[PDB]
Amino acid sequence: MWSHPQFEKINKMNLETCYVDFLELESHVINEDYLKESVELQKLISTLNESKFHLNKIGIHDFKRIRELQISLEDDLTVFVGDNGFGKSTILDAIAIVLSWLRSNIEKESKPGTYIKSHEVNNSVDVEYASIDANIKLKDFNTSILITKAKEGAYYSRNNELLGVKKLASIYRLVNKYVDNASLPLMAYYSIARSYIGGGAKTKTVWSKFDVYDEIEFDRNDFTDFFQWLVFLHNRASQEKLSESQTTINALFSDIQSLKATLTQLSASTVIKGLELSLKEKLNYMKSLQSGEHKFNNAVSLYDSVINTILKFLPEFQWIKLVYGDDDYKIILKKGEVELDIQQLSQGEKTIFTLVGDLARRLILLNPNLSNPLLGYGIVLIDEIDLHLHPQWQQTIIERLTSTFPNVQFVITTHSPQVLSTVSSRSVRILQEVEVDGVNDLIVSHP
DNA sequence: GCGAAAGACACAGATTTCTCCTTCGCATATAGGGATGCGAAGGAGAAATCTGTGTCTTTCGCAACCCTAAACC
RNA sequence: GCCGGGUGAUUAGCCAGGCUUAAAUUUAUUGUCCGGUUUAG
Ligand SMILES: Nc1ncnc2c1ncn2[C@@H]1O[C@H](COP(=O)(O)OP(=O)(O)OP(=O)(O)O)[C@@H](O)[C@H]1O
Repeated sequence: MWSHPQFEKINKMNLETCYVDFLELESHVINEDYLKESVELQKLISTLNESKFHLNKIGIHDFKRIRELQISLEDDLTVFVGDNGFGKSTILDAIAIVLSWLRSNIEKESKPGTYIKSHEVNNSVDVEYASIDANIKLKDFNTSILITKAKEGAYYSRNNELLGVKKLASIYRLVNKYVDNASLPLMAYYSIARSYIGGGAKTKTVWSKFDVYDEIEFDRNDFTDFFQWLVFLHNRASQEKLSESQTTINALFSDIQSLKATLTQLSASTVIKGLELSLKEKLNYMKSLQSGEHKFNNAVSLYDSVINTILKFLPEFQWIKLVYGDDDYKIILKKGEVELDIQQLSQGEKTIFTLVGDLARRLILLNPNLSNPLLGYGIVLIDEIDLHLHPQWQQTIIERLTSTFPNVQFVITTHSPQVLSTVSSRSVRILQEVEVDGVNDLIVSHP
Protein backbone atom coordinates (compact mmCIF):
# COMPACT_ATOMS: atom_id res chain seq x y z
CA MET A 1 0.00 0.00 0.00
CA TRP A 2 2.92 2.32 -0.73
CA SER A 3 5.47 3.29 -3.39
CA HIS A 4 9.03 1.96 -3.59
CA PRO A 5 12.11 2.53 -5.77
CA GLN A 6 11.15 -0.76 -7.48
CA PHE A 7 13.50 -3.33 -6.02
CA GLU A 8 14.41 -5.72 -8.82
CA LYS A 9 15.87 -9.02 -7.53
CA ILE A 10 15.20 -11.90 -9.94
CA ASN A 11 12.55 -11.53 -12.66
CA LYS A 12 9.03 -12.80 -12.01
CA MET A 13 5.40 -12.05 -12.88
CA ASN A 14 3.65 -11.96 -9.50
CA LEU A 15 0.50 -9.85 -9.12
CA GLU A 16 2.21 -7.90 -6.32
CA THR A 17 4.97 -6.71 -8.64
CA CYS A 18 2.48 -5.45 -11.22
CA TYR A 19 0.63 -3.70 -8.41
CA VAL A 20 3.75 -1.88 -7.28
CA ASP A 21 4.86 -1.04 -10.83
CA PHE A 22 1.58 0.76 -11.44
CA LEU A 23 2.03 2.64 -8.17
CA GLU A 24 5.55 3.65 -9.18
CA LEU A 25 4.28 4.94 -12.53
CA GLU A 26 1.56 6.88 -10.68
CA SER A 27 3.97 9.31 -8.99
CA HIS A 28 5.34 10.65 -12.31
CA VAL A 29 2.43 10.95 -14.75
CA ILE A 30 -0.40 13.31 -13.77
CA ASN A 31 -2.63 13.30 -16.86
CA GLU A 32 -5.32 10.62 -16.64
CA ASP A 33 -5.44 10.09 -20.41
CA TYR A 34 -2.04 8.39 -20.38
CA LEU A 35 -2.95 6.44 -17.23
CA LYS A 36 -6.14 4.99 -18.73
CA GLU A 37 -4.16 3.55 -21.68
CA SER A 38 -0.90 2.53 -19.98
CA VAL A 39 0.20 -1.07 -20.49
CA GLU A 40 0.74 -1.51 -16.75
CA LEU A 41 -2.96 -1.10 -16.07
CA GLN A 42 -3.73 -3.65 -18.77
CA LYS A 43 -1.29 -6.09 -17.17
CA LEU A 44 -2.84 -5.60 -13.74
CA ILE A 45 -6.39 -6.06 -15.01
CA SER A 46 -5.51 -9.14 -17.05
CA THR A 47 -3.75 -10.76 -14.11
CA LEU A 48 -6.62 -9.99 -11.73
CA ASN A 49 -9.30 -11.38 -14.05
CA GLU A 50 -7.92 -14.91 -14.48
CA SER A 51 -7.34 -15.48 -10.75
CA LYS A 52 -9.93 -17.63 -8.96
CA PHE A 53 -10.96 -17.00 -5.35
CA HIS A 54 -10.14 -19.98 -3.13
CA LEU A 55 -9.70 -20.45 0.63
CA ASN A 56 -6.80 -22.83 1.16
CA LYS A 57 -6.66 -24.03 4.77
CA ILE A 58 -7.85 -23.17 8.27
CA GLY A 59 -6.68 -23.90 11.79
CA ILE A 60 -8.57 -23.64 15.08
CA HIS A 61 -6.89 -23.53 18.49
CA ASP A 62 -8.75 -23.62 21.81
CA PHE A 63 -12.00 -22.17 20.42
CA LYS A 64 -15.33 -23.38 21.87
CA ARG A 65 -15.15 -27.19 22.28
CA ILE A 66 -12.35 -27.61 19.72
CA ARG A 67 -8.88 -27.66 21.27
CA GLU A 68 -6.57 -27.82 18.24
CA LEU A 69 -6.96 -28.96 14.63
CA GLN A 70 -6.23 -28.03 11.02
CA ILE A 71 -8.56 -28.50 8.05
CA SER A 72 -7.90 -28.44 4.30
CA LEU A 73 -10.84 -27.44 2.11
CA GLU A 74 -11.47 -28.47 -1.48
CA ASP A 75 -11.83 -25.82 -4.16
CA ASP A 76 -15.34 -26.76 -5.32
CA LEU A 77 -17.16 -28.68 -2.58
CA THR A 78 -16.60 -30.08 0.91
CA VAL A 79 -19.06 -31.72 3.31
CA PHE A 80 -18.76 -32.17 7.09
CA VAL A 81 -20.60 -35.11 8.67
CA GLY A 82 -21.12 -35.65 12.38
CA ASP A 83 -23.52 -35.99 15.29
CA ASN A 84 -24.94 -33.43 17.72
CA GLY A 85 -22.41 -31.64 19.89
CA PHE A 86 -19.43 -32.27 17.59
CA GLY A 87 -18.67 -28.65 16.66
CA LYS A 88 -20.19 -28.52 13.17
CA SER A 89 -21.37 -24.90 13.51
CA THR A 90 -18.10 -23.84 15.16
CA ILE A 91 -16.14 -24.20 11.92
CA LEU A 92 -18.66 -22.15 9.95
CA ASP A 93 -18.63 -19.44 12.62
CA ALA A 94 -14.84 -19.27 12.50
CA ILE A 95 -14.86 -18.93 8.72
CA ALA A 96 -17.42 -16.13 8.83
CA ILE A 97 -15.37 -14.39 11.51
CA VAL A 98 -12.21 -14.30 9.44
CA LEU A 99 -14.20 -13.34 6.31
CA SER A 100 -15.77 -10.29 7.95
CA TRP A 101 -12.51 -8.34 8.19
CA LEU A 102 -12.01 -8.69 4.44
CA ARG A 103 -15.62 -7.64 3.96
CA SER A 104 -15.11 -4.55 6.13
CA ASN A 105 -11.86 -3.35 4.57
CA ILE A 106 -13.26 -3.18 1.01
CA GLU A 107 -15.81 -0.44 1.80
CA LYS A 108 -13.29 1.70 3.70
CA GLU A 109 -9.77 1.09 4.94
CA SER A 110 -8.88 0.73 8.63
CA LYS A 111 -12.43 -0.26 9.52
CA PRO A 112 -12.95 -2.85 12.28
CA GLY A 113 -14.77 -6.13 11.87
CA THR A 114 -15.98 -8.89 14.20
CA TYR A 115 -14.27 -9.92 17.44
CA ILE A 116 -14.42 -13.00 19.66
CA LYS A 117 -17.10 -13.08 22.35
CA SER A 118 -15.97 -13.59 25.93
CA HIS A 119 -18.05 -16.77 26.30
CA GLU A 120 -16.50 -18.47 23.25
CA VAL A 121 -13.17 -19.27 24.92
CA ASN A 122 -12.76 -22.78 26.30
CA ASN A 123 -13.82 -23.40 29.89
CA SER A 124 -10.71 -25.41 30.80
CA VAL A 125 -8.48 -24.19 33.62
CA ASP A 126 -5.19 -24.29 31.70
CA VAL A 127 -6.31 -22.14 28.74
CA GLU A 128 -5.21 -18.53 28.37
CA TYR A 129 -6.48 -17.37 24.97
CA ALA A 130 -8.09 -18.46 21.70
CA SER A 131 -6.91 -18.02 18.12
CA ILE A 132 -8.00 -18.59 14.52
CA ASP A 133 -5.74 -18.69 11.45
CA ALA A 134 -6.48 -18.74 7.74
CA ASN A 135 -4.99 -18.53 4.26
CA ILE A 136 -6.21 -17.29 0.87
CA LYS A 137 -4.47 -18.29 -2.37
CA LEU A 138 -5.38 -16.37 -5.57
CA LYS A 139 -3.21 -18.12 -8.22
CA ASP A 140 0.44 -17.75 -7.00
CA PHE A 141 -0.42 -14.99 -4.43
CA ASN A 142 -0.81 -16.15 -0.79
CA THR A 143 -2.20 -14.20 2.15
CA SER A 144 -2.68 -15.07 5.82
CA ILE A 145 -4.68 -13.72 8.74
CA LEU A 146 -4.81 -14.41 12.49
CA ILE A 147 -7.53 -13.39 14.96
CA THR A 148 -7.06 -13.90 18.68
CA LYS A 149 -8.57 -13.00 22.04
CA ALA A 150 -7.15 -13.34 25.55
CA LYS A 151 -9.15 -14.82 28.41
CA GLU A 152 -10.77 -12.26 30.68
CA GLY A 153 -8.79 -11.67 33.87
CA ALA A 154 -5.33 -12.27 32.39
CA TYR A 155 -2.56 -9.66 32.43
CA TYR A 156 -0.80 -10.60 29.17
CA SER A 157 -1.66 -9.00 25.84
CA ARG A 158 -2.15 -10.44 22.36
CA ASN A 159 -2.95 -8.53 19.16
CA ASN A 160 -4.08 -9.27 15.60
CA GLU A 161 -2.29 -9.58 12.25
CA LEU A 162 -3.89 -7.48 9.51
CA LEU A 163 -1.22 -6.52 6.93
CA GLY A 164 -2.16 -9.15 4.33
CA VAL A 165 -5.87 -8.47 4.17
CA LYS A 166 -5.30 -4.73 3.96
CA LYS A 167 -2.85 -5.19 1.12
CA LEU A 168 -5.28 -7.42 -0.75
CA ALA A 169 -8.20 -5.00 -0.25
CA SER A 170 -6.14 -2.12 -1.61
CA ILE A 171 -5.74 -3.89 -4.96
CA TYR A 172 -9.50 -4.25 -5.33
CA ARG A 173 -10.11 -0.60 -4.49
CA LEU A 174 -7.42 0.58 -6.91
CA VAL A 175 -8.81 -1.54 -9.74
CA ASN A 176 -12.33 -0.29 -9.06
CA LYS A 177 -11.02 3.29 -9.24
CA TYR A 178 -10.00 2.97 -12.92
CA VAL A 179 -12.58 0.46 -14.23
CA ASP A 180 -16.18 1.44 -14.95
CA ASN A 181 -17.82 -1.91 -14.10
CA ALA A 182 -15.27 -3.90 -12.11
CA SER A 183 -16.58 -7.01 -10.38
CA LEU A 184 -16.27 -8.07 -6.74
CA PRO A 185 -16.16 -11.42 -4.92
CA LEU A 186 -19.23 -12.89 -3.24
CA MET A 187 -19.41 -13.93 0.42
CA ALA A 188 -22.58 -15.27 2.04
CA TYR A 189 -23.74 -17.25 5.07
CA TYR A 190 -27.05 -19.07 5.59
CA SER A 191 -27.34 -19.87 9.29
CA ILE A 192 -30.01 -21.98 11.00
CA ALA A 193 -32.12 -18.85 11.61
CA ARG A 194 -33.33 -18.64 8.00
CA SER A 195 -36.60 -20.45 8.74
CA TYR A 196 -37.99 -17.43 10.61
CA ILE A 197 -38.01 -15.48 7.32
CA GLY A 198 -40.18 -18.16 5.75
CA GLY A 199 -42.96 -15.80 4.69
CA GLY A 200 -43.39 -14.19 8.10
CA ALA A 201 -38.98 1.58 2.90
CA LYS A 202 -39.32 5.29 2.07
CA THR A 203 -39.48 4.56 -1.68
CA LYS A 204 -36.04 3.10 -2.33
CA THR A 205 -34.88 4.41 -5.70
CA VAL A 206 -31.12 4.01 -6.25
CA TRP A 207 -29.56 0.53 -6.47
CA SER A 208 -25.81 -0.07 -6.18
CA LYS A 209 -23.47 -3.01 -5.74
CA PHE A 210 -22.35 -1.85 -2.28
CA ASP A 211 -25.70 -2.50 -0.59
CA VAL A 212 -24.98 -6.26 -0.56
CA TYR A 213 -21.87 -5.60 1.55
CA ASP A 214 -23.82 -4.34 4.57
CA GLU A 215 -23.68 -7.74 6.30
CA ILE A 216 -22.19 -11.19 5.76
CA GLU A 217 -25.31 -12.95 7.09
CA PHE A 218 -28.76 -13.28 5.52
CA ASP A 219 -31.37 -12.23 8.06
CA ARG A 220 -34.80 -10.62 8.36
CA ASN A 221 -35.22 -7.72 5.94
CA ASP A 222 -33.28 -9.16 2.98
CA PHE A 223 -36.48 -10.85 1.82
CA THR A 224 -38.32 -7.53 1.65
CA ASP A 225 -35.66 -5.88 -0.47
CA PHE A 226 -35.79 -8.84 -2.82
CA PHE A 227 -39.41 -8.10 -3.59
CA GLN A 228 -38.63 -4.44 -4.13
CA TRP A 229 -35.79 -5.35 -6.45
CA LEU A 230 -37.86 -7.84 -8.44
CA VAL A 231 -40.66 -5.47 -9.33
CA PHE A 232 -38.11 -2.90 -10.45
CA LEU A 233 -36.72 -5.39 -12.93
CA HIS A 234 -40.20 -6.10 -14.21
CA ASN A 235 -40.87 -2.44 -14.89
CA ARG A 236 -37.55 -2.12 -16.68
CA ALA A 237 -38.49 -4.96 -18.97
CA SER A 238 -41.84 -3.37 -19.71
CA GLN A 239 -40.11 -0.20 -20.86
CA GLU A 240 -37.90 -2.25 -23.17
CA LYS A 241 -40.92 -4.13 -24.52
CA LEU A 242 -42.49 -0.87 -25.72
CA SER A 243 -41.25 1.96 -27.97
CA GLU A 244 -39.19 1.35 -31.11
CA SER A 245 -39.20 -2.44 -30.70
CA GLN A 246 -42.89 -2.30 -31.56
CA THR A 247 -42.23 -0.45 -34.83
CA THR A 248 -40.16 -3.25 -36.30
CA ILE A 249 -42.70 -5.64 -34.84
CA ASN A 250 -45.38 -3.78 -36.74
CA ALA A 251 -43.48 -4.26 -39.97
CA LEU A 252 -42.52 -7.88 -39.37
CA PHE A 253 -46.00 -9.28 -38.81
CA SER A 254 -47.34 -7.32 -41.75
CA ASP A 255 -44.54 -8.62 -43.94
CA ILE A 256 -45.38 -12.14 -42.79
CA GLN A 257 -49.03 -11.43 -43.47
CA SER A 258 -48.12 -10.08 -46.89
CA LEU A 259 -46.11 -13.23 -47.56
CA LYS A 260 -49.10 -15.26 -46.41
CA ALA A 261 -51.28 -13.25 -48.78
CA THR A 262 -48.77 -13.91 -51.54
CA LEU A 263 -49.03 -17.60 -50.68
CA THR A 264 -52.81 -17.37 -51.10
CA GLN A 265 -54.81 -16.25 -54.17
CA LEU A 266 -53.14 -19.01 -56.21
CA SER A 267 -49.80 -17.23 -55.69
CA ALA A 268 -51.19 -14.16 -57.50
CA SER A 269 -42.14 -12.02 -58.96
CA THR A 270 -44.40 -8.96 -58.66
CA VAL A 271 -46.23 -9.48 -55.36
CA ILE A 272 -43.89 -12.27 -54.27
CA LYS A 273 -40.79 -10.22 -55.13
CA GLY A 274 -42.10 -7.16 -53.30
CA LEU A 275 -43.10 -9.09 -50.18
CA GLU A 276 -39.79 -10.97 -50.06
CA LEU A 277 -37.71 -7.82 -50.59
CA SER A 278 -39.62 -5.82 -47.97
CA LEU A 279 -39.47 -8.63 -45.41
CA LYS A 280 -35.75 -9.23 -45.96
CA GLU A 281 -34.88 -5.53 -45.83
CA LYS A 282 -36.90 -4.80 -42.69
CA LEU A 283 -35.69 -7.91 -40.86
CA ASN A 284 -32.05 -7.24 -41.77
CA TYR A 285 -32.27 -3.59 -40.69
CA MET A 286 -33.93 -4.46 -37.38
CA LYS A 287 -31.50 -7.31 -36.63
CA SER A 288 -28.43 -5.22 -37.50
CA LEU A 289 -28.89 -2.88 -34.52
CA GLN A 290 -29.87 -5.70 -32.12
CA SER A 291 -30.37 -3.10 -29.36
CA GLY A 292 -26.73 -2.04 -29.56
CA GLU A 293 -24.84 -5.24 -28.76
CA HIS A 294 -27.51 -7.96 -28.51
CA LYS A 295 -27.11 -9.31 -24.99
CA PHE A 296 -26.06 -5.83 -23.90
CA ASN A 297 -29.73 -4.83 -23.74
CA ASN A 298 -30.36 -7.22 -20.81
CA ALA A 299 -33.87 -6.31 -19.60
CA VAL A 300 -36.03 -9.23 -20.76
CA SER A 301 -33.20 -11.77 -20.68
CA LEU A 302 -32.26 -11.10 -17.06
CA TYR A 303 -35.86 -11.35 -15.86
CA ASP A 304 -36.40 -14.60 -17.71
CA SER A 305 -33.08 -15.95 -16.44
CA VAL A 306 -34.04 -15.40 -12.81
CA ILE A 307 -37.57 -16.73 -13.29
CA ASN A 308 -36.40 -19.89 -15.06
CA THR A 309 -33.66 -20.40 -12.48
CA ILE A 310 -36.25 -20.34 -9.71
CA LEU A 311 -38.51 -22.72 -11.67
CA LYS A 312 -35.57 -25.13 -12.04
CA PHE A 313 -35.78 -26.18 -8.37
CA LEU A 314 -39.60 -26.61 -8.28
CA PRO A 315 -40.53 -29.06 -11.06
CA GLU A 316 -44.18 -29.32 -9.94
CA PHE A 317 -45.02 -25.73 -10.97
CA GLN A 318 -45.82 -24.22 -14.36
CA TRP A 319 -45.23 -20.46 -14.30
CA ILE A 320 -44.75 -17.51 -11.95
CA LYS A 321 -46.38 -14.14 -12.62
CA LEU A 322 -46.52 -10.65 -11.12
CA VAL A 323 -49.97 -9.05 -11.14
CA TYR A 324 -50.92 -5.52 -10.09
CA GLY A 325 -54.02 -5.42 -7.91
CA ASP A 326 -56.26 -2.60 -6.76
CA ASP A 327 -53.63 -1.14 -4.43
CA ASP A 328 -50.75 -3.65 -4.26
CA TYR A 329 -48.85 -6.20 -6.34
CA LYS A 330 -48.97 -9.97 -5.97
CA ILE A 331 -47.02 -13.05 -7.02
CA ILE A 332 -49.16 -15.81 -8.52
CA LEU A 333 -48.07 -19.42 -9.07
CA LYS A 334 -49.93 -22.36 -10.61
CA LYS A 335 -49.57 -25.88 -9.22
CA GLY A 336 -51.47 -28.59 -11.03
CA GLU A 337 -54.51 -26.73 -12.32
CA VAL A 338 -55.02 -24.19 -9.53
CA GLU A 339 -53.49 -20.76 -8.95
CA LEU A 340 -51.69 -20.32 -5.63
CA ASP A 341 -50.15 -17.51 -3.60
CA ILE A 342 -46.77 -16.95 -1.99
CA GLN A 343 -48.40 -17.20 1.46
CA GLN A 344 -50.23 -20.45 0.63
CA LEU A 345 -47.11 -22.57 0.05
CA SER A 346 -45.60 -25.21 2.30
CA GLN A 347 -42.55 -24.55 4.48
CA GLY A 348 -40.21 -26.57 2.28
CA GLU A 349 -41.02 -24.74 -0.92
CA LYS A 350 -40.64 -21.40 0.85
CA THR A 351 -37.14 -22.27 2.02
CA ILE A 352 -35.95 -23.07 -1.50
CA PHE A 353 -37.68 -19.98 -2.87
CA THR A 354 -35.85 -17.65 -0.50
CA LEU A 355 -32.47 -19.37 -0.80
CA VAL A 356 -32.35 -19.42 -4.59
CA GLY A 357 -33.84 -15.95 -5.00
CA ASP A 358 -31.34 -14.35 -2.65
CA LEU A 359 -28.39 -16.12 -4.26
CA ALA A 360 -29.43 -15.00 -7.73
CA ARG A 361 -29.97 -11.42 -6.58
CA ARG A 362 -26.49 -11.19 -5.08
CA LEU A 363 -24.79 -12.74 -8.10
CA ILE A 364 -26.61 -10.45 -10.54
CA LEU A 365 -25.86 -7.32 -8.50
CA LEU A 366 -22.14 -8.03 -8.02
CA ASN A 367 -21.32 -8.73 -11.72
CA PRO A 368 -22.88 -6.02 -13.91
CA ASN A 369 -20.40 -6.42 -16.79
CA LEU A 370 -20.56 -10.18 -17.41
CA SER A 371 -22.88 -11.39 -20.17
CA ASN A 372 -23.98 -14.28 -17.92
CA PRO A 373 -23.74 -13.07 -14.30
CA LEU A 374 -24.27 -16.57 -12.86
CA LEU A 375 -20.59 -17.50 -13.37
CA GLY A 376 -18.99 -15.28 -10.73
CA TYR A 377 -16.52 -16.25 -8.02
CA GLY A 378 -17.01 -16.42 -4.28
CA ILE A 379 -17.65 -18.64 -1.27
CA VAL A 380 -20.97 -19.79 0.21
CA LEU A 381 -21.57 -21.47 3.58
CA ILE A 382 -24.71 -23.50 4.31
CA ASP A 383 -25.72 -25.16 7.59
CA GLU A 384 -28.04 -28.19 7.78
CA ILE A 385 -29.00 -28.38 4.11
CA ASP A 386 -31.62 -31.06 4.91
CA LEU A 387 -34.13 -28.81 6.70
CA HIS A 388 -37.82 -29.29 5.80
CA LEU A 389 -37.00 -31.57 2.86
CA HIS A 390 -38.39 -35.05 2.26
CA PRO A 391 -35.93 -37.79 1.24
CA GLN A 392 -36.88 -37.50 -2.45
CA TRP A 393 -35.55 -33.93 -2.58
CA GLN A 394 -32.55 -34.70 -0.35
CA GLN A 395 -30.79 -36.82 -2.98
CA THR A 396 -30.77 -34.26 -5.84
CA ILE A 397 -30.26 -30.84 -4.22
CA ILE A 398 -26.46 -30.99 -4.09
CA GLU A 399 -25.83 -31.77 -7.74
CA ARG A 400 -28.25 -29.03 -8.80
CA LEU A 401 -26.56 -26.42 -6.64
CA THR A 402 -23.15 -27.11 -8.16
CA SER A 403 -24.67 -27.45 -11.63
CA THR A 404 -26.26 -23.98 -11.68
CA PHE A 405 -23.30 -22.15 -10.07
CA PRO A 406 -20.08 -23.80 -11.32
CA ASN A 407 -17.53 -21.20 -10.13
CA VAL A 408 -18.48 -20.89 -6.44
CA GLN A 409 -16.81 -22.71 -3.55
CA PHE A 410 -19.24 -24.47 -1.20
CA VAL A 411 -18.96 -25.47 2.46
CA ILE A 412 -21.85 -27.59 3.77
CA THR A 413 -22.60 -29.44 7.01
CA THR A 414 -25.16 -32.26 7.01
CA HIS A 415 -26.97 -34.56 9.44
CA SER A 416 -28.50 -37.50 7.54
CA PRO A 417 -27.24 -40.49 5.54
CA GLN A 418 -29.58 -39.76 2.61
CA VAL A 419 -27.26 -37.09 1.19
CA LEU A 420 -24.08 -39.12 1.78
CA SER A 421 -25.08 -41.49 -1.02
CA THR A 422 -24.40 -38.82 -3.68
CA VAL A 423 -20.99 -37.35 -2.80
CA SER A 424 -17.51 -38.27 -3.99
CA SER A 425 -15.04 -39.74 -1.52
CA ARG A 426 -12.50 -36.93 -1.99
CA SER A 427 -14.82 -34.24 -0.55
CA VAL A 428 -16.11 -35.97 2.60
CA ARG A 429 -14.82 -35.24 6.10
CA ILE A 430 -15.97 -37.23 9.14
CA LEU A 431 -15.69 -35.92 12.69
CA GLN A 432 -14.87 -38.28 15.54
CA GLU A 433 -14.24 -38.24 19.29
CA VAL A 434 -11.17 -40.06 20.64
CA GLU A 435 -9.05 -39.87 23.78
CA VAL A 436 -5.35 -39.12 23.25
CA ASP A 437 -2.85 -38.91 26.12
CA GLY A 438 -5.70 -39.06 28.62
CA VAL A 439 -7.46 -36.02 27.11
CA ASN A 440 -10.59 -36.18 24.97
CA ASP A 441 -10.30 -34.57 21.54
CA LEU A 442 -12.01 -34.30 18.16
CA ILE A 443 -10.41 -35.53 14.94
CA VAL A 444 -11.24 -35.51 11.24
CA SER A 445 -10.17 -38.66 9.36
CA HIS A 446 -11.27 -38.84 5.74
CA PRO A 447 -8.65 -37.19 3.48
C1' DG B 1 4.90 0.60 22.77
C1' DC B 2 0.86 3.53 20.86
C1' DG B 3 -1.33 9.71 18.62
C1' DA B 4 -6.45 11.13 16.76
C1' DA B 5 -10.56 9.84 15.01
C1' DA B 6 -14.72 6.31 14.38
C1' DG B 7 -16.77 1.20 15.54
C1' DA B 8 -17.88 -2.86 18.25
C1' DC B 9 -19.82 -4.89 22.69
C1' DA B 10 -23.01 -4.91 26.64
C1' DC B 11 -26.93 -2.97 29.40
C1' DA B 12 -31.22 0.32 30.06
C1' DG B 13 -35.68 2.32 29.16
C1' DA B 14 -38.80 4.58 26.48
C1' DT B 15 -42.67 4.58 23.04
C1' DT B 16 -45.99 3.83 19.44
C1' DT B 17 -48.64 0.20 17.73
C1' DC B 18 -51.15 -3.84 17.97
C1' DT B 19 -54.01 -7.17 20.18
C1' DC B 20 -56.89 -8.97 24.03
C1' DC B 21 -61.01 -7.76 26.73
C1' DT B 22 -65.86 -5.70 28.56
C1' DT B 23 -70.67 -4.11 27.42
C1' DC B 24 -74.83 -3.99 24.75
C1' DG B 25 -77.12 -3.86 20.59
C1' DC B 26 -79.21 -6.35 16.68
C1' DA B 27 -81.38 -10.56 14.66
C1' DT B 28 -83.75 -13.91 13.09
C1' DA B 29 -85.74 -18.01 12.27
C1' DT B 30 -88.96 -19.61 14.76
C1' DA B 31 -98.21 -15.23 15.85
C1' DG B 32 -95.82 -12.53 19.67
C1' DG B 33 -92.17 -13.71 22.90
C1' DG B 34 -87.87 -15.76 24.02
C1' DA B 35 -83.28 -17.59 22.91
C1' DT B 36 -78.44 -18.59 20.49
C1' DG B 37 -75.24 -16.32 17.86
C1' DC B 38 -72.52 -12.39 16.14
C1' DG B 39 -71.23 -7.42 15.13
C1' DA B 40 -69.40 -2.43 17.31
C1' DA B 41 -66.90 0.60 19.78
C1' DG B 42 -63.94 2.03 24.41
C1' DG B 43 -60.16 0.58 27.18
C1' DA B 44 -56.71 -2.42 28.33
C1' DG B 45 -51.97 -4.08 28.64
C1' DA B 46 -48.51 -6.45 25.91
C1' DA B 47 -44.23 -6.32 22.49
C1' DA B 48 -40.96 -5.03 18.72
C1' DT B 49 -38.14 -1.24 17.50
C1' DC B 50 -35.29 2.50 18.47
C1' DT B 51 -31.99 5.34 21.10
C1' DG B 52 -29.03 6.44 24.91
C1' DT B 53 -24.37 6.04 27.50
C1' DG B 54 -19.82 3.96 28.94
C1' DT B 55 -15.67 0.66 28.20
C1' DC B 56 -11.76 -0.82 24.74
C1' DT B 57 -9.53 -1.88 19.79
C1' DT B 58 -6.56 -0.35 16.03
C1' DT B 59 -1.54 1.84 15.30
C1' DC B 60 1.03 7.59 13.66
C1' DG B 61 5.39 10.07 9.03
C1' DC B 62 6.66 10.31 16.51
C1' DA B 63 13.44 17.07 18.16
C1' DA B 64 17.53 13.50 18.75
C1' DC B 65 19.92 8.24 12.14
C1' DC B 66 24.41 7.19 8.05
C1' DC B 67 26.22 7.92 3.24
C1' DT B 68 31.23 0.43 0.56
C1' DA B 69 29.35 -4.68 -1.69
C1' DA B 70 26.33 -9.50 -0.36
C1' DA B 71 23.20 -12.53 3.11
C1' DC B 72 20.14 -13.12 8.14
C1' DC B 73 17.34 -11.08 12.42
C1' G C 1 0.93 -43.68 -14.49
C1' C C 2 -0.13 -38.24 -13.60
C1' C C 3 1.49 -33.96 -11.10
C1' G C 4 4.61 -30.98 -8.25
C1' G C 5 10.05 -30.01 -6.13
C1' G C 6 16.40 -30.53 -6.82
C1' U C 7 19.81 -28.70 -10.73
C1' G C 8 25.69 -29.95 -14.08
C1' A C 9 25.61 -28.83 -19.08
C1' U C 10 23.87 -26.11 -23.36
C1' U C 11 22.43 -20.76 -25.41
C1' A C 12 24.43 -12.15 -28.54
C1' G C 13 22.42 -16.00 -21.76
C1' C C 14 17.60 -13.82 -16.31
C1' C C 15 15.35 -16.76 -22.66
C1' A C 16 14.85 -21.23 -25.00
C1' G C 17 15.40 -26.25 -25.66
C1' G C 18 18.10 -31.15 -23.81
C1' C C 19 20.26 -35.27 -19.92
C1' U C 20 19.61 -37.02 -14.43
C1' U C 21 17.37 -37.71 -9.85
C1' A C 22 13.46 -37.07 -5.25
C1' A C 23 8.13 -38.56 -2.74
C1' A C 24 2.36 -39.54 4.05
C1' U C 25 -2.86 -34.15 1.84
C1' U C 26 2.13 -30.93 4.00
C1' U C 27 7.51 -23.60 2.12
C1' A C 28 4.68 -19.08 0.00
C1' U C 29 13.05 -16.73 0.04
C1' U C 30 12.14 -12.44 4.52
C1' G C 31 14.97 -5.76 7.86
C1' U C 32 19.14 -0.73 7.29
C1' C C 33 22.24 3.62 8.59
C1' C C 34 22.53 -1.11 14.22
C1' G C 35 24.64 -6.72 15.51
C1' G C 36 27.77 -10.79 14.16
C1' U C 37 29.56 -13.52 9.16
C1' U C 38 32.11 -13.24 3.77
C1' U C 39 35.21 -10.34 0.43
C1' A C 40 38.17 -6.16 -0.78
C1' G C 41 40.88 -1.48 -0.27
N1 LIG D 1 -17.13 -22.56 26.11
C1 LIG D 1 -17.31 -23.86 25.89
N2 LIG D 1 -16.55 -24.74 26.57
C2 LIG D 1 -16.72 -26.05 26.35
N3 LIG D 1 -17.57 -26.65 25.52
C3 LIG D 1 -18.30 -25.76 24.85
C4 LIG D 1 -18.24 -24.38 24.97
N4 LIG D 1 -19.15 -23.77 24.12
C5 LIG D 1 -19.74 -24.78 23.52
N5 LIG D 1 -19.27 -26.01 23.91
C6 LIG D 1 -19.72 -27.31 23.43
O1 LIG D 1 -20.21 -27.15 22.12
C7 LIG D 1 -21.08 -28.27 21.87
C8 LIG D 1 -21.97 -27.97 20.70
O2 LIG D 1 -21.19 -27.38 19.64
P1 LIG D 1 -21.84 -27.02 18.24
O3 LIG D 1 -23.05 -26.20 18.43
O4 LIG D 1 -20.76 -26.41 17.36
O5 LIG D 1 -22.19 -28.43 17.63
P2 LIG D 1 -23.37 -29.06 16.77
O6 LIG D 1 -24.41 -29.66 17.62
O7 LIG D 1 -22.74 -29.98 15.73
O8 LIG D 1 -23.92 -27.78 16.00
P3 LIG D 1 -25.27 -27.24 15.34
O9 LIG D 1 -26.37 -28.13 15.93
O10 LIG D 1 -25.43 -25.82 15.90
O11 LIG D 1 -25.20 -27.29 13.85
C9 LIG D 1 -21.81 -28.51 23.19
O12 LIG D 1 -22.04 -29.89 23.41
C10 LIG D 1 -20.85 -27.93 24.25
O13 LIG D 1 -20.35 -28.94 25.11
